Amino acid sequence: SMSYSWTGALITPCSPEEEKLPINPLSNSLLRYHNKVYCTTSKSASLRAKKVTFDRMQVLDAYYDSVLKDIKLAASKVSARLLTLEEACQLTPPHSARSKYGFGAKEVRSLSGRAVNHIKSVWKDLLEDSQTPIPTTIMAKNEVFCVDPTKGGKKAARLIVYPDLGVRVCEKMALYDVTQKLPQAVMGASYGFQYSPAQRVEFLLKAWAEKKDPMGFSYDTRCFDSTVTERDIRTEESIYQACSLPEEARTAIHSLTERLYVGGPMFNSKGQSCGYRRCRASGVLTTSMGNTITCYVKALAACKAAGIVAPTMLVCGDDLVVISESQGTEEDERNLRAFTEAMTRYSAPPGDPPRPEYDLELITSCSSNVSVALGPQGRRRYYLTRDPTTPIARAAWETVRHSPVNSWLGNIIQYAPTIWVRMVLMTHFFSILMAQDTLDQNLNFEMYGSVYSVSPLDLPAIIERLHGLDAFSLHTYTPHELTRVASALRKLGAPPLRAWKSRARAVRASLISRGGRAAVCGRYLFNWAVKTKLKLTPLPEARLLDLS
Ligand SMILES: CC(C)N(C(=O)c1ccc(Cl)cc1Cl)c1cc(-c2ccccc2)sc1C(=O)O
Repeated sequence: SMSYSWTGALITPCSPEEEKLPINPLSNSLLRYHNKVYCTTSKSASLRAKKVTFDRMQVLDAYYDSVLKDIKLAASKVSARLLTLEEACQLTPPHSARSKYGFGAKEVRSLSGRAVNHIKSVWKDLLEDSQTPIPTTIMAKNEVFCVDPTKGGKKAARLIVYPDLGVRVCEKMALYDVTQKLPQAVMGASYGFQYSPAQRVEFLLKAWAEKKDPMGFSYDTRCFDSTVTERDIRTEESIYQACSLPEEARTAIHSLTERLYVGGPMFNSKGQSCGYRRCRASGVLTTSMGNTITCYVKALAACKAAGIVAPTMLVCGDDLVVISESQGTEEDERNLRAFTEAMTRYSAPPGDPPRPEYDLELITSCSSNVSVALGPQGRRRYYLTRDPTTPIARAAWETVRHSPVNSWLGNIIQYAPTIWVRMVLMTHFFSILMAQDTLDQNLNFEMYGSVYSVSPLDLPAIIERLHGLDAFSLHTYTPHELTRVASALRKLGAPPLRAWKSRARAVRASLISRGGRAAVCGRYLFNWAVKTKLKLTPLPEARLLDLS
């Protein structure tokens, strides 16, 4: 019932935390320098704790039972296997939090004796004990945002809850295969984490077009992880158990469910007993899959209870969008409140109350929205974009504080066709790379299921294969997109687009002078920066394929 119980001990940091940069070399233009970026820290952990701690009142109904029945039948169609200890170790990222048992990710990836033996006892313990809660560490996340004076004060840090490295590897052995198959099997096209930007755009355009009179809305659950109940989490296990699994996997899955997923004790970085959790833990293997399926079940049942007409939904964890047949504004709003009231009963109360949308460009899904622009031939071309405030705020931060994994590279790749990536991020970072003289250096970035390594000098080929040549010729963006980008730059205290356009010229010429791949990057990535455009032909793009 209560999402959390606290002892009073503080959520302590592990390393000295930095909340502001000494100098922001992106929010700078000769006579106008600013620094409105900030990073969340332990200091606001108590504030977040207060926010996520509340009573959950859950009451299900026939609409829910029905949808749950359908989902379990769909789940019975899946077969999954145990992952080999070796396979689970190999899936352990290079720097994931070390264990308190004398080893780190390095030792797990190389299968050192100490690590392997420890992992084996943890697995054996899971098979022998299905009751003893597994301890978790709770910590404040350090994430970068931009102050938004109008929308409110700085955001409190998100809280991360995760078990020891040894337990994490065992989770993969028992459930990794399931996480790669179950969501799509029960949700199909509605499973949002299966689409590339072009496919996501296509799904949305298609869903919108099939309605005679389309109406969409995004539903935002206030603190989704805190809203999922113990019942929800055991119900997730019953959905997992519907799959065809080896008895050994079933045992570990039940143990992991009763000892970890359903809840458990939390300790701060100092080892002090911090509290007890009775909701979703942010740092466990099943978080993404669990949230996605549970959000889908509740959302679909709510659609039925509210009488939403012909709903086509897209779900990304707790992020949900529903596009259906409009019944007129008056009726749509009535239907949306019924939907909300149903979601609430299912323990999925709304943060920002949902409102009907009748312009596709204004609907945000999985943090993005569809927009339109013209191709070199003058025809319309759709693409995925998003508010650039946070991506740029972080790009600025990662300019000073070099981090192992860059977010800017990821944003450039995922949003390559956007005007903000093209005029700002590409111009800025290629200028920085030439200044540091590290152009061909391979960098690591993330697309949330992996950490990739790529050389910026390979961006034109990567972008072509990912978004097509049109990514280098898009023009005539919408005023909504232009206004949003311009507003983000103001909030950030960064130079306006007209200034970046001037800068792009120099960056382009500098890249060309260097010849080679650098020249290709210049001619292709910045063809928008010169009045007399170069032609631009297909590249050796037909030589690669991505997973994420
Ligand atoms: C109207 C022309 C001059 N234009 C472009 O050619 C252009 C297209 C794509 C990219 Cl990535 C960059 C540029 Cl400069 C455009 C200039 C714009 C602009 C420039 C400075 C401030 C605000 C908007 S918006 C815009 C467009 O085609 O949509």
